[PDB]
Amino acid sequence: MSLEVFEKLEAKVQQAIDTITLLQMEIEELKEKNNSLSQEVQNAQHQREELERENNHLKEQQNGWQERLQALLGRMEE
Amino acid sequence: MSLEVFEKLEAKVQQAIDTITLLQMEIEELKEKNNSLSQEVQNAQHQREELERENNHLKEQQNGWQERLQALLGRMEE
Repeated sequence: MSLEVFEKLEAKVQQAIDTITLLQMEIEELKEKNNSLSQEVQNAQHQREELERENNHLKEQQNGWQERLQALLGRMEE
Repeated sequence: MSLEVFEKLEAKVQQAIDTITLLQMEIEELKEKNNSLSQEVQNAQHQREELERENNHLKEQQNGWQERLQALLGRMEE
């Protein structure tokens, strides 16, 4: 093996290795960009499930007044 | 019923109504603020499920090179 065959090889080994790297970086970034979105889908869910609750508190309170308004009108019509 | 009993009533009716209102508004805003968050939890999911796919494309392609490197080294050691 001439210093010529050899060096054309040592340089391909590099590049194969550079890329196993780089690619492992790109993997690491998605593993993380996805963990960030997981976290987001969690605060969106913990927030949505907490609207449905305030919503029900109000609808109930408004059906409260919706009668206090109907009481009030009956008292006025007599 | 004096113009006095009457007007103290007509004014409470108002306020019962004003609030059936206002509250119906607050309902409408949550019905919507929640629909906005539903839409977000959908693009987060359609995006996360699309990372898991690019991720697997790379890990595969990196296991590609991970041998192209090992092929390359065997050729250099003979």
